[PDB]
Amino acid sequence: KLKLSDWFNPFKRPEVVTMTKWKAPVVWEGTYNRAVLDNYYAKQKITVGLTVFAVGRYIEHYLEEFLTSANKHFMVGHPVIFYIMVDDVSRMPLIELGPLRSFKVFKIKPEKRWQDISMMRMKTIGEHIVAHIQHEVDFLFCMDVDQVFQDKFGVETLGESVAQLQAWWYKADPNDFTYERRKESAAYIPFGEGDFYYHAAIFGGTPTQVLNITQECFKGILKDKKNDIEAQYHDESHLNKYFLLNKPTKILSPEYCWDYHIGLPADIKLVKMSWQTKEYNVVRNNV
Ligand SMILES: CC(=O)N[C@@H]1[C@@H](O)[C@H](O[C@@H]2O[C@H](CO)[C@H](O)[C@H](O)[C@H]2O)[C@@H](CO)O[C@H]1O
Ligand SMILES: O=c1ccn([C@@H]2O[C@H](COP(=O)(O)OP(=O)(O)O)[C@@H](O)[C@H]2O)c(=O)[nH]1
Ligand SMILES: [Mn+2]
Repeated sequence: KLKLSDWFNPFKRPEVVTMTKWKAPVVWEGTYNRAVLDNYYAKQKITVGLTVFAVGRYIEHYLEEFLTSANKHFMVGHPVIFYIMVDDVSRMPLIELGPLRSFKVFKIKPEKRWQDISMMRMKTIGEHIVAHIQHEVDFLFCMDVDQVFQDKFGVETLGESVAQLQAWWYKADPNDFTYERRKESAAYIPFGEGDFYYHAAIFGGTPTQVLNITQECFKGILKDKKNDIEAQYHDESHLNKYFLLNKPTKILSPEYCWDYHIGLPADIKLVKMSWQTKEYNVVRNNV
């Protein structure tokens, strides 16, 4: 029976938000005791999954760097399975993996609009969870491919439902959050509501929770299509609506998904993951 106090110490980072009003911890560098967690999870012999999509030129531009960095930094010391979804398997970079890492690749259909490529991930992830992921891992993370692991991204991030604080808005007020503001959309969040602005580049939890996260998000995506509307920030707008209704049991600080374009302020102690510079002119084929 793992207890929050066993591994989480908010007092180590007094200058930032370390606890939500619903008692969920916000994991910042310095507040976690990975050694305690590694031993605890090793004894339970857990396996962690990681899904990543790479469709079109996202493959040549980001897949190798992502996987290479994941192999080295993701859940080191524990069995891990990388689930790679690509539209063209012949372009799969196939790198050498280290101890406790293995993978499996799936060929998927490339949607015509990049917006749909991004949103369809929700439907696809759920299908795979039902078909096999639920039987293969204890925890699963779903990530964007356009980023790179920079340091240990370990078990301190595991939980029932895990959300990521977006690097640009972690200190902003709810009314400045770029939530979908049109009531016609299923992702609508009225001003005066909201806890944080979560980044869709990273989210996870147990297979059961992620299944519900992805299922609900895609239901909203399909609903909007029937009402001839598309969320301003697509799947991210829907993810934020979901996490508003179903609070995450754990939140990761921006240190786990940092945009170096902002620079490196005092609150960012040790970057575990960083954004890749945007290259839409090459990787995207439509507006
Ligand atoms: C203050 C400000 O406008 N900052 C923006 C960032 O928000 C922006 O990042 C994008 O943010 C949206 C949600 O608003 C979504 O998370 C996108 O995936 C993310 O890239 C950034 C562009 O990289 O520019 C800043 O100026
Ligand atoms: O043409 C596309 C559009 C999106 N994606 C995937 O969907 C994620 C979301 O897209 P993107 O990174 O372009 O979103 P941004 O973070 O820049 O908003 C990407 O990381 C990829 O994993 C992809 O493979 N091909
Ligand atoms: Mn991205």
